[PDB]
Amino acid sequence: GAAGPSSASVKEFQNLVDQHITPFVALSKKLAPEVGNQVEQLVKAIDAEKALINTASQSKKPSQETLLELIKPLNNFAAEVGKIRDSNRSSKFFNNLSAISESIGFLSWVVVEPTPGPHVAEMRGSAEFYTNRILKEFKGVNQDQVDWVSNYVNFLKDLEKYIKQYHTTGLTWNPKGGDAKSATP
Repeated sequence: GAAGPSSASVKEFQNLVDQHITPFVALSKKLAPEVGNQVEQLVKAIDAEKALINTASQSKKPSQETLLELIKPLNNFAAEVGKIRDSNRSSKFFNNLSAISESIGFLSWVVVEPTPGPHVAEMRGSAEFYTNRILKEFKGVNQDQVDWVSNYVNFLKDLEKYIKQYHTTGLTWNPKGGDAKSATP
């Protein structure tokens, strides 16, 4: 069987953030301002996504109209992520910014059906084109660059497992739930 709507999917998602994203954020600020700024937006998108998962675990699947308003914030941060990287082509951290910008679509797993897991993996494939450049340049020379790459890639790897487990064929909603519309602002 499946887990169904469950506080466990909310808890495990946060465990993924604590494990991979928190140190990622520290490394990011340590690397450079533009990288810290772009990851700061990713974090906001991620936190918004956690809230979406929590709402879905407690609410019935909303109308498509309502479901666009709930992810609008997500889309906005994703947008900022790309703008930052697009305007920093001369940055020595362009590969870092592109690992994220070119895989930001991973956030959209919450509305991809019935293959959200494969969607994140495809996106990870895109970040890796750039994280491989990072490793090629810093493997054995800058462990912080290596650890930055590792936190992100493993975050996406664990995210795919989390999905296969708690939202196999799509974000899990609650048929006997409440109204998502009047969410928890």
